[PDB]
Amino acid sequence: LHKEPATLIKAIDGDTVKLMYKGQPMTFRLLLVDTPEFNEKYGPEASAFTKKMVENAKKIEVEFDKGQRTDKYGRGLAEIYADGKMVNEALVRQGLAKVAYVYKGNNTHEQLLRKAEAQAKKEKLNIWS
Ligand SMILES: Cc1cn([C@H]2C[C@H](OP(=O)(O)O)[C@@H](COP(=O)(O)O)O2)c(=O)[nH]c1=O
Ligand SMILES: [Ca+2]
Repeated sequence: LHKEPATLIKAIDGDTVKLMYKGQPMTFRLLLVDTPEFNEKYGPEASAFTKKMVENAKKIEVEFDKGQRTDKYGRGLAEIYADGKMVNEALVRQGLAKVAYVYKGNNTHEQLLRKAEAQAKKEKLNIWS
C-alpha cells in the first residue's frame, strides 16, 4: 500500500479520528480493530491512548487498503500512522482494542494485528485482564 499525508483536526475516541485529508475534513475509522465505546470499560483509556498518539505526533499519515475506502457512515477506512507508528497495532498490543471487522480487501495487516493481540492477551493487558 502507500502512506498518505493527513493533519489532525480532532481526536474522537479509541478507533475514530477526524483528520484533514486532501484538504477536506474527514472522520476516519481504524481498520481491523474495535475499541470500547467511551461509556464502556477501557473506553476512556483507549480514547486517551489514541488522542495522545495523534496529538503528540509531528506527522500523521493515512493508509487505505485494497478493499473499500469509506464506510456506510462516510467514514474513511484506514491505518493511521503517527510518526511512522501504526495506531491500529498500538491499541491492540496494549489490549485497548480487539481485532475485529475483518473484510476481504482490507485485511493486509490482519495477521500483524492478531500477533499483537496474542501478546496483549498473554500479558493480560487491560481488556484481557
Ligand atoms: C471497522 C469497520 C466498520 N464498519 C461498520 C460496520 C458496523 O456497522 P453497524 O454500525 O451497523 O454495527 C460499524 C462498526 O463501527 P463502530 O465500532 O465504530 O460502531 O461500522 C465497516 O463497514 N467497515 C469497517 O471496516
Ligand atoms: Ca468502537
